Amino acid sequence: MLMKVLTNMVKLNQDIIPNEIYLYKIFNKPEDGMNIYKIAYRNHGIVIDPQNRIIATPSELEYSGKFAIEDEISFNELPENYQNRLVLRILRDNGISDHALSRTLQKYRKPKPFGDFEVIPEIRSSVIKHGGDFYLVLHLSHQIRSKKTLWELVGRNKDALRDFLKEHRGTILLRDIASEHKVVYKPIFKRYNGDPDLIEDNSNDVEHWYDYHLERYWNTPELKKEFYKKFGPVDLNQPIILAKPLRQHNRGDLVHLLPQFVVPVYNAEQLNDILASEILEYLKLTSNQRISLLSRLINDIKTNTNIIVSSLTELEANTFDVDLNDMLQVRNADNVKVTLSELEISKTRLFTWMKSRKYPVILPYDIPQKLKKIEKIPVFIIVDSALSRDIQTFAKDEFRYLISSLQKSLSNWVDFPILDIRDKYIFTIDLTSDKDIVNLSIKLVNLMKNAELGLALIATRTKLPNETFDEVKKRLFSVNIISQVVNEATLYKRDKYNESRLNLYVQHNLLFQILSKLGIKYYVLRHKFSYDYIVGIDVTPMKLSHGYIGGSAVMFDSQGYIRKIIPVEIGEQMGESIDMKEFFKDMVVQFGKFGIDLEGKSILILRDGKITKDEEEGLAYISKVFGIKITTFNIVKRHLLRIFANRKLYLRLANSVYLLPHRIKQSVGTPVPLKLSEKRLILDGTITSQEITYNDIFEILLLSELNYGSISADMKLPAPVHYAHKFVRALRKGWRIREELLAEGFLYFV
Amino acid sequence: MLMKVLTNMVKLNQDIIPNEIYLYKIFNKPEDGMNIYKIAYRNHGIVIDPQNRIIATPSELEYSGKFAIEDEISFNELPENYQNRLVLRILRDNGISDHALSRTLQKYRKPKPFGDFEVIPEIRSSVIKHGGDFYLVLHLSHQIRSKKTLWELVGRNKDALRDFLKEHRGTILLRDIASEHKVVYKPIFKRYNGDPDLIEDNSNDVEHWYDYHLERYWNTPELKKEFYKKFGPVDLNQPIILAKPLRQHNRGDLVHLLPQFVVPVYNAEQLNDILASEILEYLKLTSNQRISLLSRLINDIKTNTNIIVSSLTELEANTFDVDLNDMLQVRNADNVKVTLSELEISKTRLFTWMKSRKYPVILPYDIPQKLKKIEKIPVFIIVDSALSRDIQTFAKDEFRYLISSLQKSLSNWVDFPILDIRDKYIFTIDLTSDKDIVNLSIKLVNLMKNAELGLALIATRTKLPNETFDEVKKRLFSVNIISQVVNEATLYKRDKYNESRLNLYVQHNLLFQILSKLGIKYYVLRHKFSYDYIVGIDVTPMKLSHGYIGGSAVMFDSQGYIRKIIPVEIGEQMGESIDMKEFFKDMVVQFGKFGIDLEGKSILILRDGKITKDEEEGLAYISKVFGIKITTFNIVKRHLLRIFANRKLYLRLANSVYLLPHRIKQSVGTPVPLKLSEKRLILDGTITSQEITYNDIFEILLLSELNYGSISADMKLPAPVHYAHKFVRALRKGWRIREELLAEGFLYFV
DNA sequence: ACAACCTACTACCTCC
DNA sequence: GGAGGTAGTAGGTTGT
DNA sequence: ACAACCTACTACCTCC
DNA sequence: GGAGGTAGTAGGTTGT
Ligand SMILES: [Mg+2]
Ligand SMILES: [Mg+2]
Ligand SMILES: [Mg+2]
Ligand SMILES: [Mg+2]
Ligand SMILES: [Mg+2]
Ligand SMILES: [Mg+2]
Ligand SMILES: [Zn+2]
Repeated sequence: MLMKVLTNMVKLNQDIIPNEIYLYKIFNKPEDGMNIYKIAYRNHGIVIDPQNRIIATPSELEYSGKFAIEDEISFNELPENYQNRLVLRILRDNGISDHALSRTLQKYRKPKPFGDFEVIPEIRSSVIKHGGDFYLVLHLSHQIRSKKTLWELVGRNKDALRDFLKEHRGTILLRDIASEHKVVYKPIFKRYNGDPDLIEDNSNDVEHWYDYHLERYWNTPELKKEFYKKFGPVDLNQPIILAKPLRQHNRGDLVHLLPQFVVPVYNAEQLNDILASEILEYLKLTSNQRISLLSRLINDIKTNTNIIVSSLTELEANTFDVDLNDMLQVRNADNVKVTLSELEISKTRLFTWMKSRKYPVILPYDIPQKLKKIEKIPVFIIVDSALSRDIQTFAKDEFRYLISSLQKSLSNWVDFPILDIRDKYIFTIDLTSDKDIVNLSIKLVNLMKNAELGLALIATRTKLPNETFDEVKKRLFSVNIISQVVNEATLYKRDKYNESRLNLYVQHNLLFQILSKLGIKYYVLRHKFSYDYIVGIDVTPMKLSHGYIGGSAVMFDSQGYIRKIIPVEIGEQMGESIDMKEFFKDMVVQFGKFGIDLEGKSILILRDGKITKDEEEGLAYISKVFGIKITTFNIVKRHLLRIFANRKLYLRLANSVYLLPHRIKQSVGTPVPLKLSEKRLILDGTITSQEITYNDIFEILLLSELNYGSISADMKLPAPVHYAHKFVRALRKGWRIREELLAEGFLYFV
Repeated sequence: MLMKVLTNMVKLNQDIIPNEIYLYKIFNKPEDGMNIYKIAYRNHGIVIDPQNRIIATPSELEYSGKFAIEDEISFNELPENYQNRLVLRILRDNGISDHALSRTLQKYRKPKPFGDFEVIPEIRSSVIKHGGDFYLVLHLSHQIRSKKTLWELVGRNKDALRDFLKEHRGTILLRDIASEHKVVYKPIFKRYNGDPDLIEDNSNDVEHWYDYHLERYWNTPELKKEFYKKFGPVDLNQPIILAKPLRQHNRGDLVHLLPQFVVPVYNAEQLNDILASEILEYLKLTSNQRISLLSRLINDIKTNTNIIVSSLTELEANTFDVDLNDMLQVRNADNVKVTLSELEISKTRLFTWMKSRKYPVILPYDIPQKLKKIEKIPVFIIVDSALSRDIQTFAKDEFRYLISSLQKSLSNWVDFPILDIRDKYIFTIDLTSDKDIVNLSIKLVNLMKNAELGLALIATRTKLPNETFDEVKKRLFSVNIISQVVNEATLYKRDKYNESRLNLYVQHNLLFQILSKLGIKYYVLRHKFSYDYIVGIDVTPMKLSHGYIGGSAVMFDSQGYIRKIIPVEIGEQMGESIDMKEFFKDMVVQFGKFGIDLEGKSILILRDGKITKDEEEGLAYISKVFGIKITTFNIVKRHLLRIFANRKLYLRLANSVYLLPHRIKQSVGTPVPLKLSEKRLILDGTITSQEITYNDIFEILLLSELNYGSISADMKLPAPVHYAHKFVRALRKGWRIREELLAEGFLYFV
């Protein structure tokens, strides 16, 4: 239970840590220009207080405007984040920058071409204080650029350019490289036809744009020679592309682009299958390759300066060896509770008793009451007409097999409603047609008049447009139908012994997802948690507006052995900042309409990202008024620290906990650890900082196993945060069901 | 039926109309600066095509950048809008500008002080082509500014400044006049306390900000003398105000302001009752004062140039003399249809039979079926605790009188459900407390468990905060309760003969609004319209995000004699542009789920504002695919043309119709006419322009009388546009009710 | 040349 | 969109 | 010094 | 927010 792990950080020399620093207050308006972070960066310092425009500098100020001397302090009187930023700024002053380390790294890893793209290695650096010393954290990445322009890519043909723009519609971006400001633009298509918008009747505007781009930016003879080398002569046979900026606010400013002056932004859609396979084998590196590359880079650094004083550091991590099958309760064939450790199976063999007799019969733990009151549930089969006929018949046969197997294996032991499939419930329509969607909606309303719940199985094409998918799912959710979508590439995965049937793994995942979408919880967790309610919060952007329809919470709650899941919504915000006062007000209203008093209890809040100061003030006001004790955690997924091990473990570094809660089943890649940081306790209006104990890590590890979407995959995030992310994904696309169905479970977003 | 009316436009000289013009194409990026409208204005021209950067100029170009000569054309080959813009640009070139006409106007109307504010007259000009000639339209307005700064307003006292900021919280704006860019800021208060955020412990930052504002902008000795005259010496006893910009996007940039350097933006909240009475008597001018002032101004203009060649023009308008009581059907005391002209009454005596016997008994035309199935409806009385005790008892007594009178007068003749008032249904809570709101919501959920519809009567204070009103109404609408709110200033309006009762006008309006909120249509319209469906569309901004949750439609529909009102929602947009494809798709889905086929019918679309080109393309695609014939109108409320008459009339001017559909009951003010413009017919994918006939004006005038909010007030807008505006007002604040209640009428937003 | 994070998409591999 | 990981691209929010 | 419109708020008066 | 008008203040969207 004590293992030595290797990380990607090195110890720095302590002779670069500054002795004394000065604070300066800058007197200027935001509404003029010359941003305060730029003033701090040009004056070799950092920003402490953005509210009062206070900067910290290890040297004397050389500012041209008005300033005032605030204070003379030491380096140890600062918070640790500002110390890390100051050490990083001094390291960038002393020649240790990201692009110089990229220059050093490219001597051992040459740029590699893949088709029409080029991959170049890259180092990203950070500073972490641990044990009184500062460590430089290095992270390996790659940059994939285009070595050819758009006009030279298609062979200087207009029809090839039209086919390239029409084929990759939806994820095509063009970057202008002939201007001083390299802006990324998106091409504009016809809204109802889909053709690209080009002007192929202007041989004079092309010459005017060519001469304007030549005379405005490339004015020196060396710049003229570089322009004639890079782009060559003017081609008057090329069209003019209509494009908008990728930035949302200047999207109403039309831009005329030349295909000779733009390059395509890299996407993996623009490659074939083979080159995609080699490029994703090349980008994903294992732990040993990263260790060797970082060791070669650090050995190159250490023979040129005296800053790096050590190799890759070895830390101590505590392993997690706990059988999770002891805490997973389920029903047996007689409907009696039992842990899968007593049945000597795992989570992944819940449905193997359907077609075999050498395995115990597993019945679900919880069935909702509304499913018991409901006599029949209609099941519809919607098939896209763009598929081949054998794929259509195979999809209908697999849907009939799936529903019949579920109906037999559930009706032989427990009280389940009848899923009705009729020959008039099967439709084969074109999904990209609006009239077919409208007629299918009319027919499904006329079929589901005297009913409360229905199920649909949709079979789509290989590459359906993203608007059509959201439209079909939203129109099905508005008419009280839970839908499950299977694409064409999924239907090509067959069993190794039976080629005429689907793969059994996909059938079991579809069984579990269909059962979980109607509120059935097959297995629950048995653990007496220290908190009565566990609330997970996540935010997502809105699709059309510049705001946030995302912002929702998922509550795990019970009497003390957590079984119940309820999702609620924050509402609508302007940025990424939850109004906790309104959130807790409708939380108390909803839980009091359930019959539970939310006064004097304990609530554990897991927030995806970082808790802002406005959220802290709202939680303090809620704790002062309603008298609730709140414990908040901060979960971070994307950082630069990497642990070179593939095992369930955790590591205490600085004031954070980096845990690996799963193992990577692939043979390529390094797992990204999860960061727990800034445990806050709010009680009676006062916020205190706490220490992350072993019980919090153990409870988060236990909450990371409550997966209702699949039986063979282990997720990284805890279950309330994961279901909050799926709920804001559902609410972003406009997907909604009735309220009392949301109160009885019914995880329709999984 | 032929009356001569006077307008506010004068004929221009025809020797200023240009002979020939040139077109120029400008080659520059939007992402650099130097906007194309500024290039057109500095080069004495206008912009024709913003897509292709095409400008029109009557003279030769003097541009420094790259340009190309497009074409040489005449003035008569342009559209009329571009001709009006060119004539307006030439008039601003020849000295006829708005501020110079304001200089001319201030000789006859001196600036007038009201308290601490100053009112100055102002002329706004436009150009309208009519009959082959161009007319300059002049519009009278006023500008009210502040003659004193914020520090001199409160008497240079910190407690008076704190009381002034705390009293006018919510509508306080401060403009900085010590900078080159005059930006309007909003002060920042505490989120849960309400106190202003001031720094009264900095005698050094005030001097630094004073010296910085002195040395940055006012650097010349004349500017230093003007700065010392305007602001005087530095006061080090003043605090520093924390403020944000009023512009939404830079609201995260904190600004430190000095109260000596800022002025208060004018609001009528900052005046007493007497000064508000004189200032609104002074701002609202009748027709004769505007005629005399414009005649004096035009007589001053005509003796200085040769451009204006006539006085105020007299046009011909057609009067509307049609008795609207013939087309208003209602039920009698035998439930038999009858027009109020047969009963020899009007719209305004529908409830006078309740307390009198010399008037006929009037029963409503339509009662919804769901009200007939419902046996009982609970009625709650919520009273704010901030009121005085006599006001509380008077509000409860008036609510009991209102419900008892409605119950008796409706139960004696027709089949009405019983409105239940119990002694436990009356609550007296503090509305500004969150815990009282939460407990009231819990109690109302526990009281309305086995019920489908309830009614609430709320009595609030004089000045309730706008967040609390929306919160209370949203929490009542979420628990299936229709609410009606009466404030404290409404309860002080008593009858002239009975001082212990409410005014009978307010009681009748509350009766009609309460009856209309539960789907009861008292009177309908009898007219065979030329269109099967009439759809009104309006948009409103979202509260917190930068987008548009507004965008909704109201459909007036029947078999041909319009009686049924259904509101639907567009969804969520980015700007002011309706996606007509999705709107018509869920329209066909909703009307087919009602059992009506929407193929081959005619739909009249009334849009609040102007129909964009994307809406035109969407309507063309909908008409091509679904085969619907669409007729679109454009309704304009705010323009510069004024008709100096107080009578129902219409006037054909240019290609638009300016109608006065109502009379102003006040003794001050000039009525603003409504503009009908750009009648479009879309059939089989082609959009043609039509002419506004007499039948369209007559049908719009008939639709302008379908008011369900009051019986004594005549609205200007047509009824679908008005109800669309009220529906986006409801959906902006988050107010929503169940679906099948929305399908059965139930105008909850009136 | 402002950092440390967070979304939205595309692609491959691997499970019982 | 069988569900979960890892890779890449482009933007946007928050420090106080 | 870009026009013609559209929101969001505050205030008074007038109805049977 | 009795409902409708007219007055003022500040911003924001669309021309093609
Ligand atoms: Mg997040
Ligand atoms: Mg998320
Ligand atoms: Mg799913
Ligand atoms: Mg509008
Ligand atoms: Mg409106
Ligand atoms: Mg109302
Ligand atoms: Zn925005």
